[PDB]
Amino acid sequence: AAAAGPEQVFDVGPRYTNLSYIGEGAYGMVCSAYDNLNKVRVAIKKISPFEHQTYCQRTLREIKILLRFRHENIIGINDIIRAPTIEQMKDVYIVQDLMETDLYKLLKTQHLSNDHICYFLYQILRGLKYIHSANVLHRDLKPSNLLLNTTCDLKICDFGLARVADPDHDHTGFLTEYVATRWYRAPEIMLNSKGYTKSIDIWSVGCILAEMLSNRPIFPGKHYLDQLNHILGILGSPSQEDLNCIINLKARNYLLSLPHKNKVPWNRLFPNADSKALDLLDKMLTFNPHKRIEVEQALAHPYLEQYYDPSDEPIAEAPFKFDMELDDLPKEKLKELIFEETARFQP
Repeated sequence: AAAAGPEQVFDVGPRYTNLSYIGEGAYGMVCSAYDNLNKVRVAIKKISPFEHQTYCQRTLREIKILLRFRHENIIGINDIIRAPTIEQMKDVYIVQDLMETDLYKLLKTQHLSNDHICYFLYQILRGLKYIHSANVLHRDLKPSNLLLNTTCDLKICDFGLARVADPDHDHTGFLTEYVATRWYRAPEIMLNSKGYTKSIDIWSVGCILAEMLSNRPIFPGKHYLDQLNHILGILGSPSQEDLNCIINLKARNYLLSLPHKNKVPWNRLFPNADSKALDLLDKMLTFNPHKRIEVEQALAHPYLEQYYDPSDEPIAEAPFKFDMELDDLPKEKLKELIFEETARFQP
């Protein structure tokens, strides 16, 4: 009579009973379980990250942010289970609210009414307003990072690529490599941006809105440059004014080498869509990042007027800041920090 386990080792102690296997995404296994102290069901992710410094970094980054954020539309951490000492710590179990599906799975099977689209978009932007008010960027918004329950409450998860906004350090070269999901990448990422400003998240929300309207990705590039050619195929060739903002010579001259394309109007792509939804889509999917709509303006758009209420759309109490920088640290110091962050949940 000892440690529990389906398929392998999943020891989660006095509190959590009645496990059932759910899947294995990026790094570690997921299971449901019965929280005895609160008498609800919950999700538990086993993370085993100490053997690769990249997983350690995403794990700490995420733990710090989620512990400080407190918002209805952002996933919480209810509990963290690890060994009592640093030498015995090989795994970490993260306990979160159980959510029945996500938007990726939902869009594979269901078509959405206009009321569902409106309300889902509202909740995304309400969550995003809070994230942006703390000066944080998500950077990997996509349908599988939007979790849903059976009553249609929406929560944003997966802050593994999140960063503090830093517009003064956004510029980079043409064709610089990028880690986030290709189909939801803003055009400036392939041209001149590292993705350190708020406008990259708004682009991704734009993509998600199009996907909710039609059940398929709007810019399904097969590789790094094909992504850019999908975008230009719909939005058309950028104007002189927009081109003059791109100082980077290699990017500008690539863009000048392409044949002229006219904008495809949105109502040709989405003939059943509400007219106000297409007007918002258009302001989100703007080629120039500086003319792209901000989160507060999107919330105040007519499409969302039955929900918009700024007194019920909280902002963070203070801006978020990493004291010390996680990109320049070895896997042994990271382990020790994960240990320290997770101390408050120890009996």
